[PDB]
Amino acid sequence: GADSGEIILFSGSNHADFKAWGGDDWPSAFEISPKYEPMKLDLNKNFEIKVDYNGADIVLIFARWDKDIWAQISPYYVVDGTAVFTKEQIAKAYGSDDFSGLDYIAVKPLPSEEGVTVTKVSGIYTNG
Repeated sequence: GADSGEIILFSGSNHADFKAWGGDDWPSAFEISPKYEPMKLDLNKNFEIKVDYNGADIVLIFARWDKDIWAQISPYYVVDGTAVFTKEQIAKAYGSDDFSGLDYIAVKPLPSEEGVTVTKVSGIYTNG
């Protein structure tokens, strides 16, 4: 499997604060509702997603409401501020590698004092 990228999915500065569950909501530093917004990454291909962030530990979420799936994973690794999540890790947490009907993709901070800032989300095709 030969790689190609990156494909920029977000660039800018989004900050989210979050200190504990139980509350109003659990905000995202980046999120996409794929039935309503173009997803520039083909999830049927093999891929990984990279997130440049500063601050809180983060998780990546893929969710599908009607099947009650909430696949939540930590990065495989983080290096100099860039977290990487593989399609293998997301498929394992989701219970399938078939993301038809996906409703939600989000990068969320776990609890922290400072919150998280996300400055880039990208994809790399790692084959298909």
